[PDB]
Amino acid sequence: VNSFSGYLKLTDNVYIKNADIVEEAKKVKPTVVVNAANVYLKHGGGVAGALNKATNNAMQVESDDYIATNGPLKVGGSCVLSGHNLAKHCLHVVGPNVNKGEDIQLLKSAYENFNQHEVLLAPLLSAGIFGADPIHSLRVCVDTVRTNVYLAVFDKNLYDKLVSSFL
Ligand SMILES: OC[C@H](CC1CC1)Nc1ncnc2[nH]ccc12
Ligand SMILES: [Cl-]
Repeated sequence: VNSFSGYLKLTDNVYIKNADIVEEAKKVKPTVVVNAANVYLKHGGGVAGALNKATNNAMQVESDDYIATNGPLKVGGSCVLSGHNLAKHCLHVVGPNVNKGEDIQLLKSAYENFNQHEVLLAPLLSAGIFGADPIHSLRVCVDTVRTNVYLAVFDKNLYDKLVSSFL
């Protein structure tokens, strides 16, 4: 039993809700919140900009030190950093950005990072400003993630389409 509330159950392990991931994280304080990161951990917009803003830029400060030490992530890769005031940990995961021409096949590799964590609050990877089809992202999530994932989402209209079209 966990403290996630109001989610629709899609499969044994995947749950979904129309919600603002910032507000969800602040309420639940999950062990792991997933950020929709880029390889430079530059948290400008979308989920990343919103999460970073909620940390008063502490996420960006920590991220800049991470990059200075380790260099950029790989598309499809991830790193674990602090969750600041939002969660114990933040798993920064880089899905392919279609608006940069990146290979959508890398979306499965991106979701594989979730399997290293028993429970996660997460957005749909590569959706929103990353330019992928969210119906596809949800399908890849369900077919790749085996741990317990709580998908937040932001767009109410999009949520209804994802539910009604789910196979
Ligand atoms: O595919 C991720 C999704 C995509 C379209 C809704 C823009 N973005 C978000 N999902 C959940 N919470 C969020 N908070 C801020 C942004 C955000
Ligand atoms: Cl977005």
